[PDB]
Amino acid sequence: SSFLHIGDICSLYAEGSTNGFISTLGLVDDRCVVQPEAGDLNNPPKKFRDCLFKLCPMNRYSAQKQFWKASTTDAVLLNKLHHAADLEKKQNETENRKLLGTVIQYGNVIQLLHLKSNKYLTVNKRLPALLEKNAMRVTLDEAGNEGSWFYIQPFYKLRSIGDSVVIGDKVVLNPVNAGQPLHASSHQLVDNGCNEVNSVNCNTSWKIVLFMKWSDNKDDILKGGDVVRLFHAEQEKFLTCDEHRKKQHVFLRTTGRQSATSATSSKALWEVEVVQHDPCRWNSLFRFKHLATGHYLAAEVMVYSLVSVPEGNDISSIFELDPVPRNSYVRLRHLCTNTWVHSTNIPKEEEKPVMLKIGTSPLKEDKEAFAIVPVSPAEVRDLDFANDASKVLGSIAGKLEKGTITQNERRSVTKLLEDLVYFVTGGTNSLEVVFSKPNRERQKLMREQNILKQIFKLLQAPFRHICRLCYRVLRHSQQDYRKNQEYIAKQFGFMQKQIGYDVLAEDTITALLHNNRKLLEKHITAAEIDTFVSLVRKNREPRFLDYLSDLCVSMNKSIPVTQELICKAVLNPTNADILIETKLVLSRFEFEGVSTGENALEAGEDEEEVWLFWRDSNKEIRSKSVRELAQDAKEGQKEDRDILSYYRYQLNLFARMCLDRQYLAINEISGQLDVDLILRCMSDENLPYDLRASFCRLMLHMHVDSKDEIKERFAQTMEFVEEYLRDVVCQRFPFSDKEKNKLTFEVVNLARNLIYFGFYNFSDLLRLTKILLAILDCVHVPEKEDIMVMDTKLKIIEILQFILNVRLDYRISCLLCIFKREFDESNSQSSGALDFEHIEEQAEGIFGGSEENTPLDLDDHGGRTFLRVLLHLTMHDYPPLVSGALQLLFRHFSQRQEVLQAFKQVQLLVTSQDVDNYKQIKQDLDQLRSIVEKSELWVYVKEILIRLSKLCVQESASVRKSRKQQQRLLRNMGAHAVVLELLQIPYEKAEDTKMQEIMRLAHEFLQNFCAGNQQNQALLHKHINLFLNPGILEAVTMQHIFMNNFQLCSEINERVVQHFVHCIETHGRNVQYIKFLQTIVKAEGKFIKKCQDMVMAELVNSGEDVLVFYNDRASFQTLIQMMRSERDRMDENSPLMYHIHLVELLAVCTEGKNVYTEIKCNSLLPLDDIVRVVTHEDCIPEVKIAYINFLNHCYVDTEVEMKEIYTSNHMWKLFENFLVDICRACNNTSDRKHADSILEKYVTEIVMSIVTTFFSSPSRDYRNIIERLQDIVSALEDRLRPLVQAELSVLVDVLHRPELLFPENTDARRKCESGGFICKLIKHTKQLLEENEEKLCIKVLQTLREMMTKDRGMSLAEVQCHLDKEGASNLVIDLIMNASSDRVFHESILLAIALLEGGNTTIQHSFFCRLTEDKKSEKFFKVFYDRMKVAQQEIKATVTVNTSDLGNKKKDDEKAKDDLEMSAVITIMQPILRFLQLLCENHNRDLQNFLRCQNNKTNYNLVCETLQFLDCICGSTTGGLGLLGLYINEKNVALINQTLESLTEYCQGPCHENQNCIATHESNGIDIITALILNDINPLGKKRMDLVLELKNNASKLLLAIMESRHDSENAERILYNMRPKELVEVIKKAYMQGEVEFEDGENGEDGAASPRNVGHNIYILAHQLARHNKELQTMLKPGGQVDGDEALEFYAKHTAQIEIVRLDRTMEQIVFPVPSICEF
Ligand SMILES: O=P(O)(O)O[C@@H]1[C@H](O)[C@H](O)[C@@H](OP(=O)(O)O)[C@H](OP(=O)(O)O)[C@H]1O
Repeated sequence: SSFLHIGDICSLYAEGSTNGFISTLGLVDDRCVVQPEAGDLNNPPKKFRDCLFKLCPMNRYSAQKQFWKASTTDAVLLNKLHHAADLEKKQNETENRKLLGTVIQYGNVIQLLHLKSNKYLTVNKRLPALLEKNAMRVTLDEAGNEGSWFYIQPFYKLRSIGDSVVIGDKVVLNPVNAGQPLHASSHQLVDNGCNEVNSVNCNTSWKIVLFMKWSDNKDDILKGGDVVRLFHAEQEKFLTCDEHRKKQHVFLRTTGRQSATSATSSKALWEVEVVQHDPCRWNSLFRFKHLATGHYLAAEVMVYSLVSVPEGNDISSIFELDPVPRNSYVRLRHLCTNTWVHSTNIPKEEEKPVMLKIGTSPLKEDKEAFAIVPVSPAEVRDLDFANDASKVLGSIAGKLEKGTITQNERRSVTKLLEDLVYFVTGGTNSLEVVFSKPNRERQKLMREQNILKQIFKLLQAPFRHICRLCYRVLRHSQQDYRKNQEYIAKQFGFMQKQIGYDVLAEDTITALLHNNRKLLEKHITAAEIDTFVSLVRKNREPRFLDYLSDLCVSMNKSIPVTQELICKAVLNPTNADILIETKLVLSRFEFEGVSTGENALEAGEDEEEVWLFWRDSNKEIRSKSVRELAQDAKEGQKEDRDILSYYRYQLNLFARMCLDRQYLAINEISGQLDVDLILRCMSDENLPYDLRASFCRLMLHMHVDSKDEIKERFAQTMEFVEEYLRDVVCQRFPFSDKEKNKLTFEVVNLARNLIYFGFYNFSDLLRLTKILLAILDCVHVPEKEDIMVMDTKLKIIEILQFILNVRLDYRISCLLCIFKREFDESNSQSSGALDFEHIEEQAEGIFGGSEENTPLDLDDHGGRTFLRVLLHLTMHDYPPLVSGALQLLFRHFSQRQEVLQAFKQVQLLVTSQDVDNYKQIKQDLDQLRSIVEKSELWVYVKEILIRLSKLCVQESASVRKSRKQQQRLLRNMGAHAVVLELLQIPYEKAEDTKMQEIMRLAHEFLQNFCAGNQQNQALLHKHINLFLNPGILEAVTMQHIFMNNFQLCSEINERVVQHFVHCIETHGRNVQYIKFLQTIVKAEGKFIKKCQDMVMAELVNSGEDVLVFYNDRASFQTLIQMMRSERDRMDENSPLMYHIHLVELLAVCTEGKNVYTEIKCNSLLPLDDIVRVVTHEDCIPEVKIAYINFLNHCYVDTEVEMKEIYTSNHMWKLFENFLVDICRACNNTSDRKHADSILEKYVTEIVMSIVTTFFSSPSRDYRNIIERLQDIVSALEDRLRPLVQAELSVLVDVLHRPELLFPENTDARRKCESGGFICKLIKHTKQLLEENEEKLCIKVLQTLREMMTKDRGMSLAEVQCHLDKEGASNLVIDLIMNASSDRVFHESILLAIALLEGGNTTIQHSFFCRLTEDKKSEKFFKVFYDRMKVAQQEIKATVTVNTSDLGNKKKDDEKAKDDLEMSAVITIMQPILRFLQLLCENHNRDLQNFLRCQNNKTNYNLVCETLQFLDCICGSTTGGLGLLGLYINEKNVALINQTLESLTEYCQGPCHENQNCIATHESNGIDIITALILNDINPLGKKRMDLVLELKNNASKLLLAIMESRHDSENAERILYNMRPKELVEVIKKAYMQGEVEFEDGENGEDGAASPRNVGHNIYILAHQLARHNKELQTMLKPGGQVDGDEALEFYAKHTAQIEIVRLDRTMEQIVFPVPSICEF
């Protein structure tokens, strides 16, 4: 019949004197029970997921119960023991898998696993039970033990031992050794109707109720009870059920992350109800229970909308799935209602909301697919184990709140309070802890499952282990977790009082201090004072006092501090002596120098207390430098001495990072520095890991080659250094080097810092470097060893910091001017005009940096407004001291009550290097989003909204990459949501008003049109509108309101934009723009008419932005018939210089009326209206309303037939399109343009384009100057000459391995060779920094020179050697980064990789070989490159193809005036292009094997984009090619041919599906391909000579590759493209006659054969088409026969053509028949 098996999943129903299913009290409490009234057989229980067990085989518990005697002092023997405990724990797994399915026999020895708990049921032999006294305690242990073994032996003798166990059977589970058999009790429990199961001989029998067979393949199958989220495929939004308005509602949630599948919220899951008959285990339906609350899903009252239902039994809650597999992405439908869910966009009371509202729909959409994402059971158990907590505190906090709690409770809750600290740290902290590292997912759970709510709700009203036992948990939960932190500082109005309650509560604050910061200080104020008065009174050793001290950090701290000094000067007494003054202290230090106790013990307290707080003073002195007098440091001890000279330096010269000079100068030298820069750089900058840096050291060891009164302290210094050296003769830096290093540490910063504040411009502070070289070098130079390395580690930042500093900018200043020796003219050894007087004025500016506001005497008067010199030389080439200008800058961030700000400040506004400076400007960026948040809280003392603005624009007029850098997820939606939060209500009347500019400088999306403002939907998604109807509103901000709208929602790419240019204002808008806005503007400014005509432009412009996007799936049909009729109304205006930017914007708005309108017209007179308008114009030169009015006459003259429907006649429109086109020299004699060839030209190929349409109709300055020149001549000469030598040395590295072999001859087996591949693994790790910069780029250089060894001087074993030694796999893993970084080098980056690989495809394969392996890790990254062309593609074609298509001069030939400087611009344009191109070349040079070409089962792998892209420049070119200029344009040709060879290496495999898919997916590209060659070049010349040899050698090879096969389908699509027989025979008689008739070509040209191995490739292609068909027999007759002289020069082919195929044994598995091989003498 039907048995049980290992891996079946069932439930047990007791039937002794008590009946029931066994079950747990949760994941907190580990007790077993049977709640008898919860459920019987007929009426299954409610929460039956807690009464399922899996039959597990018998577990091996030998070496784990031995490792369970952690009696052992040895470490290596506990490691053996546990290793065993582990290996057994597993060997268990393995065997038990094997025992899966196996029929249990009675008296087999089976354990019974608790699923929801996952714990094993266990008898604990050696105990009493809790509720029954004699019975052994039965509990749920996680891992199991021998007392988890239970003979499944029979109860009633209906079956016996041996017999297989049937489903249902009643048995005695009898512990194997743990004694008495299982027995469900008769005693209920204290807190719950539930009985405690215990091990006692009793007459209890167990009914074996099977749940889910062992046939539960998972994770493989969604089977009932699985837990999954239901992602939205389109809305990239999980499905989520919460309360809004105390009301349970379901919703997709909007996430602010940058990865929609990480916005995981416990509130976002669902449990699967594969409906059955009996409650038991792809075609039936399924029900969904909201995991969190317990309710089920249903769509009730679009006909239906998903929302929550409280019991899962009614038939609404019943759904079905549509394409069962895990992680399936299904389309579901509602059963009781037959509707296919469907998402809306309507959300409520909030500002920028998230809970999106969901219905269903009788119509099967396609995009509405849900990913059946499966969730971690462990995750699962997390939520469970947390709920548990929530309720435990639910009872206890509800039970110690209105009274007392028992002693049993405390014991458990504290326990808990323990267990938590345990979970939330991912199992690290606990107690004598060791580490404490937080866990993000579980913290989050704390918040969203209202654990937190409970705790607080628990404290509220002995505590020694509650709070700040609690406050330790919290100290935890907030850690590093910003989101949570914004709680632990505020949480906290308590936790300061509670921060008193615990000597254990200081920790709270301190964690704070470190991570937490800014908001703490606030609530304390002088509260602190009580605590420190208190603490200084109560913390004697002041330890708590002290941790209060090291709590000091950040600038804002110093104040309360000093006041304390006051009370602390109050506190000064100490009853003890610290004295001598030289004498008795040096004694107290000998006395402490004895290791003594008591006395010598106590001492330490003070020292500590001092060093920390003292340093607590930052760059704060005076009151510290006052506080710091005698600068004594003989017994310097631990940097006391040091921190003291440190404050004593805060008292003298703030080193302002001089950096005096500028100009091309700098760069040359950096080159000189060479790699070491790098070396040092990477070591410190990177080699966070000591090693790497260590290396750059190997680099070093190789290298080898109040000024006075401060000095004094110094001398003391250079000694302690030299000292720190001989100690460096001390190699062992063991432990000593805590001390000594520590000491050194401050020192060095210091000393570093030292050199810095006291360097001087002569050989000397320099020679002090020499002794440094010795220092650095003499500076020599796992498990516990990491903690320790810490030191050597800081020992780096500085050693390099140090090393760097000097090394860096210090290194090399003199050489600069020193070579002052003279040039051309007459000797002059150093033996922007007066740059010294605006940098000595600018020193008056450093000087300026110094000051403060209390010097009432010097503050306003003397300094005054230097800005003028600034304003005067804003125009002048930035000086080097502009960062130092910025110095001046930084300060002002403090405030601005005074008004004088603006003046000096505006000098800063005065600048002429926005791009370069602005990138620097972002620095405030956070500070700034303040200044626009503050500057915006008082705008729509004045200089922070205006200077916050000027900042805005100088950025806003900046690089696309600039536009990109706004990245205002942190925080646009808040400079908008907040900037609006006050600026929407607030609008300024004309003419001064400012909300439209700081908002407006932002949307410069390439200065029009509607592209690159994707960010706008969400930010603009989430807002409060502007005003309407009765009444009126405030000027400026409205106008502002309309256009900005356009800019947010003008994306031509998303259908929102129609509903957008419609949502809110819509068609209705038109009406209110008939009257009453003049009234508002009248009232609105003295120049009211200015506000009312800007309203006319706004009201005219709804076409313009994303106008392609406005129309769309259905925009125009809605406004069909109303809006044009409505438009005549505003047909008349005047005085419009402004309003004629509203007739040029009412000539681009008026341009947006009739383009996309093919079939919605039934109205009149529009034409006459426009025409009269263009005639009635006055004012500015026509050129613009003749390009707005000429642009009109073309857009109107093309359509031909639709406009003639539009009116009786357009006869005034060709004497106006022929007066607008005939014209004069401006229209009289302005004489202002000099690219005529380009004008008349783009005009005449635009007039050739127009022709086509019609048929488809329906003393000192000399110093500055001679300097500039010798700089140019020198620069050219020099710069040009040296870099090659530097590239050769850069090549020196490439030796690489052998290099480590020579000199570093590395004995006892050291690792000289193979220095590349690890430096490698290294740098790959290195890009984790957002900025890789020239470091990266310089690498790039050294690789293409790795190509240099074989060229720049075996290569493929170097290509294949890196290959070998960490090769290919890395770089690949890498290039992905080139999105953000490398963007401007990733191009460079690409070229370099490709060279060293190519021609050595073998090593490459090794590459791939490796690569595929990451099948998943591999397949996603795919879609990329694709969209980088693709992306590069559609648009890229557009940009320069069409302006180029109007080509030059399209006016006949026998002041060439060919537009000047064309080549530089196309290079620029073809920058991003060029990226894409070099791409092509690489793509070609790796191809080889088929699976390679096969584009492994990637995520988005459609070669299609290439065709599109190819197709893209092709785009419009069905006939003999008329892009011409674009076709006759150069950069195009290289890009292509490479595409033809890469593409050519793809269909070269001749994949039947390859050749078949292409043309299809391009469904055009192909055809074009065909069309060019039968009009192969009209423009002859060098330019045309290359258009032929490409046009036919690439076409030849490519054509060939696509067609080297047999089917029938893949031939037709290309043929129909050509009048092929005639296009190919008169192109083979016009290329073979054009190419044949000359015969002066170069001979034996390995190189080119063009019109004949081509024209012959014609004859070859034709030859290859004759396999089947009848049409091809047709075009086939002519070579096939003929005496004709053209069929006899064609005969001159067929015989002088090979015209014969080569024999094929067949490659791969005996398959394809044949293909020709040239041999046509
Ligand atoms: O940038 P940070 O400081 O890492 O902070 C995260 C950022 O705000 C994410 O947008 C947010 O996800 P959502 O937008 O989906 O909330 C995430 O929340 P989470 O931690 O709750 O996922 C934050 O932790």
